[PDB]
Parts: sequence; C-alpha cells; structure tokens
Amino acid sequence: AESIAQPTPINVIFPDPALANAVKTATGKSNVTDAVTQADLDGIATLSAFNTGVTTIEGIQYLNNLIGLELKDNQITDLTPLKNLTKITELELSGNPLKNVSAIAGLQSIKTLDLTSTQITDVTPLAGLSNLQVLYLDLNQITNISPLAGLTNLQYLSIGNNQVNDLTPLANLSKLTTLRADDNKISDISPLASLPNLIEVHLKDNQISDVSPLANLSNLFIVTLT
Repeated sequence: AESIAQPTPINVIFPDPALANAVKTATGKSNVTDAVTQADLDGIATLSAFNTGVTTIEGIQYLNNLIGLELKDNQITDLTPLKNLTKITELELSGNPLKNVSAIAGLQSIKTLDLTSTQITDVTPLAGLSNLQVLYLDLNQITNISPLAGLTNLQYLSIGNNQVNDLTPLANLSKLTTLRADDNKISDISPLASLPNLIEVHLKDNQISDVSPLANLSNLFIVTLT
C-alpha cells in the first residue's frame, strides 16, 4: 500500500486542478488548498472527472482502495500513476490520447474497461486482465485480437471501427452475450459458432458472405450486416 508522508494540501498531491476538484468533493473538503490525511484518501471508493480537462492523474497512486475511475473525454497521456492500484474494477478512459495501454497490464482486478477512442493500435497489455467482463475497444486502429483469447470471463466485447480481420481469438470466450464489430475487415465468422450465449451480434460494414456459423446459435436476438 502507498501512503503520503504527512497531511498535505489536495492541490499538491493532485497537481491537475480538475482532478484536485474531484478529490475535494470525494473527501468532503471545502477547498482544493485544504489538507487531507492518508485515511481521507483511503476512503475514496469512486472518482469521476468526465470531460473536465484532466491532463495528468498524478496523485491517484495514493488512492489505495479506489474501485471505480471515470475519466472519459479528458486529455490524459500517462497512466503510470495507476500501476500499483490493486482494487480498481471499473476503469473508463474513453477519448483520452493514450496511444498505448502498457501501464494497465498489472491491473488484474479490472472487470470493466473502456478504451474507446484512445488512439491505440495494440491490445497486448490486456492479456493478463483475466477478470475482464466488459471491454470497449471501439474507434481505435486495432488489427490483432490474439491477446484477448485468454479473457474467458468476457460477456461484452465492443470492437467496432477498427481494422480487425480475424475473429479466431474469440473462439474460447464462451460467456459472450454481445459482440459489436461494425466497420472492420471481417469476412469469416466461423469462430462465432462456438459462442452459444450470443444474444446481439453487430457486423455491419464488414465483408461477410457466409452466415452458416450463426445458424445453430439459439439465444440470438439480432445479427446486423450491410
């Protein structure tokens, strides 16, 4: 567990004013210049700073018991302060210019991960996130899904607006109920025949000729194509 040395002002620990403002609210303090103890930081379960101009998450390392982090539509480039967090289950980083997600590979506790529009090309760091249930990878430039093959707890996978051409890595994800994959380079959907719990399959703007692998899936509410 990580710990501040003494009582420190919130805007020293969290140099980003937007994130400072969110910790001020989460700790019940009056001003970002007010002091917090490590106990105040250890009582933050969830932190939300959606669309507030956050550019750095320095200070987050002290939030030992953080469970949910909602940081959609900010301008965060460095995820290093998250590295050693051990209880985060919900991480929402949609819209941030991440470029890669190497820094999250150790976050084994993550159940829900949103990496929509993060300018990523590669999901190799996700292979160790064995507890992942909900994954959004939409609006990136991802080609290879091989690193997801061991993510056997996945129920919801969204990979729309990428450059994916092979669904073979999805063959063992037997808990999947939703696959959203509009606007990719998919032509063979044979892998989906071994996914019996599929309810919703979105496959618009792909290059699919043969829908036989869907014929035996008995829980299917909708498949979409163009």
